[PDB]
Formats: sequence, C-alpha cells, structure tokens
Amino acid sequence: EPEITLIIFGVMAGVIGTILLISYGIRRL
Amino acid sequence: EPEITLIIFGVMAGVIGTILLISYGIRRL
Repeated sequence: EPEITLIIFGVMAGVIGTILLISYGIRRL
Repeated sequence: EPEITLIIFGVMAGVIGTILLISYGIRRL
C-alpha cells in the first residue's frame, strides 16, 4: 500500500504550513 | 486505522521537528 506517499505529503504539508504560518506573522513585525 | 496513521505521525514529526529546530536556534541565536 501507498505509505511513503502519505508520509511525504504529510510531513510536507505540516512543515511547510508551520514555517509559512510563522514566517507570515513575522513578515508583519 | 491505516493512512490516517501515517498522516498524523507524518505531519506531527514535521511540524514538531520544524518548530523545535527553529525555536531551538532562536533560543540561543
């Protein structure tokens, strides 16, 4: 079954979403 | 509960690892 796929899209969505959200609030101040 | 397991552990490992790494470096420049 597709495992590596879920792991990749998962960690990617989280890591990216995290850095983005944080880096976003910092762009304002 | 397949799939959801990889997604949870995945995003969790990434999000946590990301915030940790960053929060770590910023904790002491």
